[PDB]
Amino acid sequence: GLVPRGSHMDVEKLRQLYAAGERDFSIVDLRGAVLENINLSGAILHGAMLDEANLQQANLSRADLSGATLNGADLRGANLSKADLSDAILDNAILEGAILDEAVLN
Repeated sequence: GLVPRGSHMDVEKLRQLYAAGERDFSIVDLRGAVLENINLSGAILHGAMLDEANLQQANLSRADLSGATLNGADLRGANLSKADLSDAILDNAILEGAILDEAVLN
């Protein structure tokens, strides 16, 4: 039931924790992760590392991604509506087809 930190998180473990009701995935390492199609809506991902992740068609609606790094992440068709992108690094992420409506920016 603990959220693994300080190592690359297993996506299967992420999915199980999320399904168990866990929402706090602050500071997790999901770099290069295959997260295609995943529902992480409402997930706290503050300061998390998602650089280069496959987030194609991911549901990240209302996710707290404040201070998260998403360099080069593949967010094609991803739902970022009402997500918090305060302080996030979206440098070079692909957003074609992504829903940015009401996402929070600075």
